[PDB]
Amino acid sequence: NLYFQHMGLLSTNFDMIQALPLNVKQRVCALKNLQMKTIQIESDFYKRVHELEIEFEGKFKSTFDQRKAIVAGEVEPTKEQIDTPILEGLEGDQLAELYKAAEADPSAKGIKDFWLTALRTHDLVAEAIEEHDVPILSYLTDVTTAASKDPAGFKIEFHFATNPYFKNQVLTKTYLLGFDPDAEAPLQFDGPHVIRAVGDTIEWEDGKNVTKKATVKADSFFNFFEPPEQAEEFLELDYEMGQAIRDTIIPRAVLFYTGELQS
Amino acid sequence: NLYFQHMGLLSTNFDMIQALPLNVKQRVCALKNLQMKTIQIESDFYKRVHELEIEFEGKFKSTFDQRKAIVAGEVEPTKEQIDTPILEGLEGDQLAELYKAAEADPSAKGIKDFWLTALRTHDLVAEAIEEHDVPILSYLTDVTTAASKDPAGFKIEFHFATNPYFKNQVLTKTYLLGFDPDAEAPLQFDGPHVIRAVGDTIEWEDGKNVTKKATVKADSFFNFFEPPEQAEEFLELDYEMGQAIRDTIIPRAVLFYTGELQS
Ligand SMILES: [Zn+2]
Ligand SMILES: [Zn+2]
Repeated sequence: NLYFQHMGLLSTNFDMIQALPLNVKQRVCALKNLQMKTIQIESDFYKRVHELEIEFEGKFKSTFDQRKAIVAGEVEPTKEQIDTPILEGLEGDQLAELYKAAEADPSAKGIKDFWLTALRTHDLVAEAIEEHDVPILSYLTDVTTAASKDPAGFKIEFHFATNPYFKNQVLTKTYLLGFDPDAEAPLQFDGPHVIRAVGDTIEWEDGKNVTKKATVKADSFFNFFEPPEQAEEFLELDYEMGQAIRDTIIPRAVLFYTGELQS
Repeated sequence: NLYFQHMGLLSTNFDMIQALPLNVKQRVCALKNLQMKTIQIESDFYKRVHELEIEFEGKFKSTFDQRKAIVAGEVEPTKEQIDTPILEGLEGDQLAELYKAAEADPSAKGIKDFWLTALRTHDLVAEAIEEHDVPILSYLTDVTTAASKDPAGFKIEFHFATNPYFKNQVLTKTYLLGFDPDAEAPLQFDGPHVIRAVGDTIEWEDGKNVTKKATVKADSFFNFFEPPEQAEEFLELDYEMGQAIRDTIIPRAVLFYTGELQS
């Protein structure tokens, strides 16, 4: 957790800097020059990390695709998959007692409310989920993420089964990232910074728009798909929510579903 | 900020899991199997990031070496370096008034107390610095870091000029990292985890050991060089301090020196 003072006079060590002899002051300005050269090299490092993310996203894809098929009930688990304990840290007696706690229900297909439960177990995303959002999020069949190089950034895709709230099958949110130091504040470069977020138009069915109420803006998770010193921090909170989904929830969804992982 | 429940029965959604029909329960165990495959692929990603860090550490080295030469007074700034503003966000009047606030002092060599000031402006490291540590840290000429692949991990090196407190020129702290998921808790893999920290023997001069007091353990930053549910969290705090130095302070030292960056 860092903080940049965009104005020099407000620095915490300003009195010390001001009292430095001009001799010493010019050495500090040389270090500011050197610091920019460090920043430019750091920028190339982060671009290489971003490319590495793209390479491993293709490697990740099949295991996420198999997760979706299981959640949707399109494939049934193999016996190796059934042999994996549902929870960690149990005993054989505790595990056997768990499996004997509820007989099979052939009418239950897939894993109902998987992504709703996983999202609601992350404390940041759960606070954005209102009650009128809950029955819509139960149609979530998948949540995916992929990074891009041409427009630099990443996107998050929310895949919805056919539902009476909107016609969209995939709701996409895109963040455009800047990987270069910005000419207006080059020494503040901390890595890829969000330039702007782009949402998606939801084709609501009549009377189902949970983002509006009687008409004024209503509190809804689905305002996530209409993105905008207050506007700068508003984009920061929106970007942090997107990061929680891409970096934390998506790769470890089942751990949030069981509640073994909390964040 | 995450939290793993190493015991399944303590999960926040345990009651929901327990009540799932065995039919649905076996699908969740398939997802635990798939989650491990995701983790194994993530492990290879982090190894590739670590190798990328090693590649760019060689690229970073010359700008850090030039910083050390300026801090030590071995080279004087060029006119391009002098043309870089000492602080960001000023005016030409404010910048000119800053440079006129103290005439040159030819007896002042380099930048005195550069690394002491930078470390003390980071709030985590400053809390570990006692007053008897301050005159020792003024002999700090450089603080460097480098990652390793053969023993996987990284080290931090504290370079000290000849001083009356100890004979060591370089004090090294090494962290050994594990990049594979651990067989005792594989689903808890969050990336490279610290296995153990290795410090360094300080050859104190007589009566100068600030880590001892009248004899019992004294509070001193230099206990950082004698590393060890309490011992696990003790290594975590020691590792977080090493991370603050490697990841935050070292790459942006001059910004902590001026106080334009706070963390
Ligand atoms: Zn990226
Ligand atoms: Zn590394």
